[PDB]
Amino acid sequence: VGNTVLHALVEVADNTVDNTKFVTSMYNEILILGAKLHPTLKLEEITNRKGLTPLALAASSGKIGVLAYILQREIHEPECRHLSRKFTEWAYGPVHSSLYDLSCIDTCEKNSVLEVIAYSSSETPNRHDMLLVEPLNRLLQDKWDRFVKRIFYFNFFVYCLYMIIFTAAAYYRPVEGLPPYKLKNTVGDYFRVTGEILSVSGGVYFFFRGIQYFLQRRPSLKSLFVDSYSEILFFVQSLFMLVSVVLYFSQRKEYVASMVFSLAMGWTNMLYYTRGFQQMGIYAVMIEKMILRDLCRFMFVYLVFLFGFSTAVVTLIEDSYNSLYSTCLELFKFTIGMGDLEFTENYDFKAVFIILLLAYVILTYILLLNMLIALMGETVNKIAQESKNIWKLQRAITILDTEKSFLKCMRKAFRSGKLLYRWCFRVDE
Amino acid sequence: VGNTVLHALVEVADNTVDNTKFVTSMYNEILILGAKLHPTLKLEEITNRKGLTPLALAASSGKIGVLAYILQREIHEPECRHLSRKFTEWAYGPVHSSLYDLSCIDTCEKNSVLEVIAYSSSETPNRHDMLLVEPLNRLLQDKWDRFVKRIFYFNFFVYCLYMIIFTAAAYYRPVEGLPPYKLKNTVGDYFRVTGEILSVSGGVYFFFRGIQYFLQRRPSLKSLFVDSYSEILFFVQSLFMLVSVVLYFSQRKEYVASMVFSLAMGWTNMLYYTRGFQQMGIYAVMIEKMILRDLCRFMFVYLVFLFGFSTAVVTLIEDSYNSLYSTCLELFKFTIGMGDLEFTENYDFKAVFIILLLAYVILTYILLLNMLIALMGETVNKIAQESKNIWKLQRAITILDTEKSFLKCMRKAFRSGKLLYRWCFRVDE
Amino acid sequence: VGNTVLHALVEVADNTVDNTKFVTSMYNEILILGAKLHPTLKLEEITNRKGLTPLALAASSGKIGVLAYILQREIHEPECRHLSRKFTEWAYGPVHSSLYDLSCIDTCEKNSVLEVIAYSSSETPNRHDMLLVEPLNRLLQDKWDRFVKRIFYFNFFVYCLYMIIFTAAAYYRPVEGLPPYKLKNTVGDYFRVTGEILSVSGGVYFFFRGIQYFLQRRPSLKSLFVDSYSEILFFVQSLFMLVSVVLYFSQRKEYVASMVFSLAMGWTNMLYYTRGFQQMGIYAVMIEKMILRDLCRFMFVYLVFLFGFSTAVVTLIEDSYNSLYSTCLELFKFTIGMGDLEFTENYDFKAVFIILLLAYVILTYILLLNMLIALMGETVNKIAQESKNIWKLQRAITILDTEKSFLKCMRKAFRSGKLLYRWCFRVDE
Amino acid sequence: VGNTVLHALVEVADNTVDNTKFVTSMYNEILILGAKLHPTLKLEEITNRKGLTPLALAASSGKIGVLAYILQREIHEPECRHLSRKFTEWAYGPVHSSLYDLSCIDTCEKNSVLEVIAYSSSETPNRHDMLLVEPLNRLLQDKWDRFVKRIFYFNFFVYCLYMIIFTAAAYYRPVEGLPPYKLKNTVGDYFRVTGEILSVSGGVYFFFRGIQYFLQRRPSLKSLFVDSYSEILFFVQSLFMLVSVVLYFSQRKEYVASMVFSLAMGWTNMLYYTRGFQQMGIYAVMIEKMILRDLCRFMFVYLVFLFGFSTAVVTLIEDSYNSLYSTCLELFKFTIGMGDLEFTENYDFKAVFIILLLAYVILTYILLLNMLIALMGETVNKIAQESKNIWKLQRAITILDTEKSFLKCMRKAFRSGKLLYRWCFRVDE
Ligand SMILES: C=C(C)[C@]12C[C@@H](C)[C@@]34O[C@](Cc5ccccc5)(O[C@@H]1[C@@H]3C=C(COC(=O)Cc1ccc(O)c(OC)c1)C[C@]1(O)C(=O)C(C)=C[C@@H]41)O2
Ligand SMILES: C=C(C)[C@]12C[C@@H](C)[C@@]34O[C@](Cc5ccccc5)(O[C@@H]1[C@@H]3C=C(COC(=O)Cc1ccc(O)c(OC)c1)C[C@]1(O)C(=O)C(C)=C[C@@H]41)O2
Ligand SMILES: C=C(C)[C@]12C[C@@H](C)[C@@]34O[C@](Cc5ccccc5)(O[C@@H]1[C@@H]3C=C(COC(=O)Cc1ccc(O)c(OC)c1)C[C@]1(O)C(=O)C(C)=C[C@@H]41)O2
Ligand SMILES: C=C(C)[C@]12C[C@@H](C)[C@@]34O[C@](Cc5ccccc5)(O[C@@H]1[C@@H]3C=C(COC(=O)Cc1ccc(O)c(OC)c1)C[C@]1(O)C(=O)C(C)=C[C@@H]41)O2
Repeated sequence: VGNTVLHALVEVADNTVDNTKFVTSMYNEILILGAKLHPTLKLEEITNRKGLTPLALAASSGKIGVLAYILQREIHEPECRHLSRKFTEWAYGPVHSSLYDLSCIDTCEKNSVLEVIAYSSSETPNRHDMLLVEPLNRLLQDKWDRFVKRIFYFNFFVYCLYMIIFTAAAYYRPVEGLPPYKLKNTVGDYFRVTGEILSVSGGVYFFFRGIQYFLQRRPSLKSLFVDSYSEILFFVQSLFMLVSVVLYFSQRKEYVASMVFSLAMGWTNMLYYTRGFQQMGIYAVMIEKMILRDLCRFMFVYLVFLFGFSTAVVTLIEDSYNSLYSTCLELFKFTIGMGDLEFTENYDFKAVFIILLLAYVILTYILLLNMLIALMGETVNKIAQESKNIWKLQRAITILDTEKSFLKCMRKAFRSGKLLYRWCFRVDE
Repeated sequence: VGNTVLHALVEVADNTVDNTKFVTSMYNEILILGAKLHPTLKLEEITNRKGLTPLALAASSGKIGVLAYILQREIHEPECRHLSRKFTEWAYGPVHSSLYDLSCIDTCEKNSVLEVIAYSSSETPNRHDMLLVEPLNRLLQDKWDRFVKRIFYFNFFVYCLYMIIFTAAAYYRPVEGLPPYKLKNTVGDYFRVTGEILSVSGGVYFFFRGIQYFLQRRPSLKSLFVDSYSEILFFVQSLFMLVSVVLYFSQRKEYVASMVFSLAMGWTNMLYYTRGFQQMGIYAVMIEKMILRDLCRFMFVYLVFLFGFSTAVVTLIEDSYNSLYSTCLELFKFTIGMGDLEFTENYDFKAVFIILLLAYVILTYILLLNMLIALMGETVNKIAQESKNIWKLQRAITILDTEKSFLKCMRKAFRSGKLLYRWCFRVDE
Repeated sequence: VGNTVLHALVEVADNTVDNTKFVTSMYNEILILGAKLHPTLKLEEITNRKGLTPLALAASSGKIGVLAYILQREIHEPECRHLSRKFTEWAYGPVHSSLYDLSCIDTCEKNSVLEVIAYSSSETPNRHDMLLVEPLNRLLQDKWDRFVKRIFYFNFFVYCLYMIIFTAAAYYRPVEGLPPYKLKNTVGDYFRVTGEILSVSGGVYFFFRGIQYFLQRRPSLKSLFVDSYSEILFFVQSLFMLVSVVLYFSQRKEYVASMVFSLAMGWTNMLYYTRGFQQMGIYAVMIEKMILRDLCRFMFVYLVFLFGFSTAVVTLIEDSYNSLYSTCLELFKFTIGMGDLEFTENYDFKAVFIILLLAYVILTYILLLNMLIALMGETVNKIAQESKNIWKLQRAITILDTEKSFLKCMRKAFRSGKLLYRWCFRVDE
Repeated sequence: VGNTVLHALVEVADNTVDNTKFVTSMYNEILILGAKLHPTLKLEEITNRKGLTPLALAASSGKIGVLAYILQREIHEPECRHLSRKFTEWAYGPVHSSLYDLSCIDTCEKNSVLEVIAYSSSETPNRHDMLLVEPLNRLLQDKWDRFVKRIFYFNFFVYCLYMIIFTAAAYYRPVEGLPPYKLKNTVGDYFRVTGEILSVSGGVYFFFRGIQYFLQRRPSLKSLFVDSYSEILFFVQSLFMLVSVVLYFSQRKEYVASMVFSLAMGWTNMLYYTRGFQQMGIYAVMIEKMILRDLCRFMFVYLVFLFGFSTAVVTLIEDSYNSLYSTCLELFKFTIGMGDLEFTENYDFKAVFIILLLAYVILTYILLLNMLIALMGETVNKIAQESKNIWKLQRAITILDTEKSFLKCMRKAFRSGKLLYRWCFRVDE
């Protein structure tokens, strides 16, 4: 297959206890023997065919036990010490000054651990808990507090400012016919056009960030939304903004129709930032999961009921209200507690009409919505814990993005290590 | 009783571990003895008085342990090999190439394992997990993908086309008094009457499918709905369609009153197809259970409250609204969040009227509905797993129906097996 | 203390396994020894000052271990056989034909087992599962099917007929001032007054049944409602009916105000019968437990919010709506999804008014009601099983009432046993 | 660090079983040894640097094992038993007449056990369960019944009377312009102004109680609300009352705006007293927890959606409704089941407007609210058991407040102990 044994050791694991201990054993034996035989050449550096070291492979596939072992390897023996992943400085009883190597964790130049674990395919079974392995959890916490937190809040703040400017520009849009509109020398219009230009500028910036994202990642349609959800939403916002520009200069009023959707998305995309706050990000996570997972089925069923009874009632009535659309709305309104239940007298067979509406109300307003709540009930009872960590996963994503951009034309964003050397990082735990 | 010991061995099981091992033991003993004593005569063909082999008995009664043994039984000894149910071709470490016999599994011509599991009496305790026994799950998956998936989607699509034609025909029904109506030479009317003819044709087809179903199955009233729910709904749709035809030619306007229910049912019956999709079928299954199991109790209680307080308020008022029906609606509207709570002034004892309505609102709008939700809460926490499998059963039903119909006057729809020879099926697992 | 050893042996138990085995051991030893010493006199007949045998004491206090022992105790030794509670006739493998004595289990003349269980004080910890002890479950099932089922359905049916007559009489009440009203010789008047007479007759009958109930039971206020809930409701219906009679002849229109509550109460009392049907009685039990347990806390809190903010808003407005009652209703309507949220313009400080209403809406409509749902969620997840046994308890109550009344001036409601003898009852299980 | 070994022994625990036994062992051994070596000097009196004895330290930090031991520590060795915490008077079989010392439990003059538990920093992991340790539970129950219960009901009653007077005064406020208002010699004015004076007096009293509370406690902002919630609410009510006074004499009508919030605050603060009633205080606890914990996240998300789509729709429409506020209300009304869903025709692109509203309704009305319920569902399933103790904890707070105030210039609120002596307290258990 073109891979070394150490990768196959990764492939054969399954995160069970017996399996974990056995794979630990094989790692131990092969690493010590290889050290004794080829002390010049290091094995764990050697990549598989896809350019991943065994560490990154365990990270990529969700093999938490192997990964935990490899990150937690101390070698303190003659002629083997150089292969250690951690050491201990201070051997106090309750607390240890542990010291970890960061090789191929942030700097790998092919695929680092945070890269492969963070940007895995979403099938990776353990990406939620896998960051709780001590050195990674510690690094993300350190990077968060140290420099990324402030930049993230700045990004959130500037997004808020962008949205305030966009909202202000949109709300005070000119009302004349036939865009584009002449800038009047009054300062109010100067601010308006400035706001519009900044609004579009934000649109273009998000557009290009989205393109860079999809070009780098090349996600597939079958999993375009399971991952990459936020980026799609920002990208789509920008798409609507740009369409609004095109219509705005194409002498179409319809640009408003585009802008407002962008504006609506422009605001709701703020929830992207609430992700990464454990206290307040759970709603954004759960809205993502519900829309992607759960809305499709409920809304197919609901639309079957709405449409079926809608066409029943519109068939029944004859003569206002005679359109399928109007009756679709009138029957929708039962869902929002404003259904009139005798909204037309222009029809025949009152008993039929009322029986239909009562059947509709019982079927949706009572039966369907409660089953939605029932399913969500069992599910959330099962998956609150998984959302509570996918918060952390998105925080890791935020940190990786933050390091990638950094906007100084330099690489002085290192984490730690001031003592002889492979970028040691110290945890007192 | 008229049975052999092989069936009684099935009857004695109860799917407990000690019981399972013991029944396996007795099977092993009699298999070896039967081989050595009557090598010319096959055991498992031997039917009980009802023409059921021991395999189909273990399947029919829900005896998952015995079935799981029998389908997964390899005999590799001298003078006993011929009694094996499966063999192993490739003894690779993680995966095996097992080869299974399909004798009386899909082709029996009396009753097969899939037939007796899928069309069990619905008391069968383990019909949900019973298909998880490897060879059955593999057969259904294979035949689903291989032939039945496309035909099912075609059936769903044609049902969608039928429903679109029916809906279009119904919506554009003529408004002239006194049906039936003369065809006008304009093409719109030609399409209309063509749509009507196709609509009725679909009605007749579903009518006759339902009759064939009930004639073949002969279900009882006490369990007519617990099983066979979908077929009843399709049949009832067709019944309404036919009644609409009769009225349509009986010079009655009331055909509309019938057609719409068929129309309302026709669209709603689309959820039938949504069964068999693991994701999207969760709701349709639940609406089957919730209506059959849970609507009766809630609606008796609810109608007791609605009707009792309805009689109270209609008694109280005197003079518009004086009818029991109108007050029944006005008090229903509290259930849909549109109760006015002072909907009449033509009455006496304002304090009594308001106390009645407040008692009604608290009793239903707050207490009864929330208690429904509480009950469903416990239940769904307990039965999400059972729906998650009954998905599989509906998929099996779809497959068995598909094999039964097949509409070519030929039997070349087999799954597999071409080499020495009882329809060998390979599972690489 | 004035009781024998066996009562203390009952008292010392606590339904733990070690305790259960020990107490059964002491029972065994003392019963055999007492038989050897005093073969003339039986210990287990010996009553406390309260006239309770050790069996009825174990039953009364909720002691499953002792009770299950005593009811299921076979003694087949020389000079000890005579004190057995059950014997085994047919020792078939899977089923036994057991034969049980019913002495002091239905006929005691002081306090039988079904009496002390069904009419326990509701503190009895295990009355729910206590009927699952084989011979009691079997007795209640047999008595249910044999004669009590039909009588109960007849009782339910006659209550339905009474309620229909009452409802019909009330709905068609005369509308003229100053009751009572002279009848016209027309048949409508005769049916109305006949309906009224039967209505009152049902009222009086329920009144006297309630008095008989409370006189026999002598409940206390602190637990008047925790038990005896249904009897209180029937009694109160009757009280309202009688008050309606008094006002009806006291030349006051206000009799209507009374009648309707008895009418509404009357109809809702039908839920009493739904208890005893496992399929449909769960809602009646749930509503009983919810109203007694859970309505008080929610409605105090809710009324605090409704009243507090209601006083705030009525204070704020000045000038229609200026009364505290009207604003109480207007703020109630938010609870039923019909709150207008700008229902008055006759006030000052729109910002204050709206902030108040929004705070009110968030606090009740979104926050309080969902909290009710959350509490009930945890509770029902814990107590569905206990409701599922309160069904059994009310079944026992129904049967005991049925046997008590019986309305023939004879006692020939016995079930089985004709041969040498203490009312032998046979169970195949 | 300036502490003796006993405080460290307290610190090192973690309430695990092995830890519990080990720490009990070391503490026990060293205490006996020290008693043998320095019989003149008492150790447990020895405070840490913060002035806490080891008992109060174990109490302060949430250490159940250590505290349970120390409260339940009996020493029966020569020359050591004088340092026991309990003795046993009567060694009856099921119950013991235990006798406990209360030194530094209610009287310490630095920090007593009830002080450090009740007024812990709210991080203390077991404060809710800690009072279930027998002698404390007994102390609080005894003090509750003996004198505190009546005083608590009295102060609750007086708070109710204050609120009734305040409400009456506010409701009948004068309606002239320009406060303050001259009193007419009629009695109605005198009762009104008397009510106002008492209203303000209650305001001032609560103001000063709140100041005394915060001065004594010195809470921090980061945990001002996690603890001390009720006191903050009472204090804020008083602040609003005082602001109302200032405006009332500052010749501003706006005093009404302040008073009503105090009024709405005041009535709502009545829920404070439901805490400490297990039957009815659960809702106050759950509302505290919801508002502090859960409202912030939901309302940020909800306001993002409401505001985002509000800006969308208000942008879209042009011409009544053109303001952002009005559209914010119109879209809020969907949340309360009164959304009109076609509330304006003064706009363009009906399709866009309706799609926006439908997206808004689905996103909030169906999607956001139901998942608030889902999240709470998991939470309450996990935390009803902890609120069920937070009740008792607040009862402890009530008792400590009661003992602190006592308003007689005497200390005659002791429990028992009159013979040789450290306030012996008897528990018969
Ligand atoms: C591509 C995704 C699936 C999406 C994009 C648009 C069309 C969207 O419709 C949806 C489908 C939809 C349509 C109508 C109602 C509900 C959902 O949901 C989101 C998407 C749905 C959202 C809600 O999703 C969120 O913003 C929450 C969120 C959670 C976590 C995140 O990381 C996040 O990043 C932006 C956003 C709001 C809309 O963008 C919106 O405001 C409009 C008018 C339509 C919603 O498609
Ligand atoms: C025989 C069954 C029990 C049924 C047949 C009719 C009368 C039906 O009323 C019910 C009872 C009912 C009446 C009024 C409101 C709710 C339920 O539910 C279904 C039946 C109820 C349905 C909803 O249940 C379904 O059809 C969904 C479904 C789920 C799974 C399936 O396999 C399926 O196969 C078609 C259908 C819709 C109605 O057919 C409909 O649209 C009208 C106007 C009445 C509904 O009876
Ligand atoms: C004595 C009980 C507690 C009760 C008696 C009356 C006043 C009652 O108000 C209650 C309190 C109440 C008032 C207003 C709204 C809800 C509850 O609930 C019942 C009682 C509440 C009921 C609902 O409870 C039931 O009847 C269901 C029930 C369940 C199990 C049963 O065994 C049962 O026996 C009849 C009845 C309906 C009312 O009788 C009714 O219809 C009117 C107008 C008031 C209701 O008091
Ligand atoms: C400081 C707290 C957090 C609080 C103080 C005021 C502003 C309050 O708004 C809140 C926030 C708020 C605002 C609007 C709607 C909901 C919540 O909730 C309470 C506070 C919220 C309450 C409801 O919370 C409670 O008081 C119940 C309660 C539970 C336990 C207690 O020990 C308790 O002691 C008083 C009170 C009602 C208000 O006081 C009220 O009536 C008005 C008009 C605003 C509510 O802030």
